[PDB]
Amino acid sequence: MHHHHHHMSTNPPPPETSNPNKPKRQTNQLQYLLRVVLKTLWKHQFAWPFQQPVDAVKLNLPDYYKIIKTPMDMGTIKKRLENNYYWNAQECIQDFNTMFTNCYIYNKPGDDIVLMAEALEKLFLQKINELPT
Ligand SMILES: COc1cc2c(c(OC)c1OC)-c1ccc(OC)c(=O)cc1[C@@H](NC(C)=O)CC2
Ligand code: NA
Repeated sequence: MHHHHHHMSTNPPPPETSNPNKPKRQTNQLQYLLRVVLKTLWKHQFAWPFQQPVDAVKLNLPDYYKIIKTPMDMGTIKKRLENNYYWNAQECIQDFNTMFTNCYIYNKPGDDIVLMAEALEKLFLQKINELPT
């Protein structure tokens, strides 16, 4: 009997950050999203949980990828912006929104991680209010 000791929880492959066949553009709005929005958030004291995919093995979180089927993180967004993966700013904004929403879904309103996400989301909304027209 193995008693399933080998069936450990693993991480899914991370989201795609490069695809030569996807339509992409560099727009002024996307350049602002990299240079101002992403760079500002990256340096925030609460950014660290969001700078890479959730590692279910390190964090002992066998349920995470059962609940969250569209994961997103800022490391992925950074690589997408640097690799010019996006066609327009709304595609990138959607990724930020997914990242925040995932955190609110998985956790509960009083939790420290949710206060961290809310602080980042506040700063995100401040910065995209000045998105170039
Ligand atoms: C045992 O230590 C940690 C364990 C976890 C997390 C975490 O980062 C704050 C830890 O600190 C290193 C954690 C990480 C990221 C999350 O989303 C980005 C999340 O939704 C949720 C979490 C954690 N949830 C809570 C309520 O903080 C659970 C897993
Ligand atoms: Na929740």
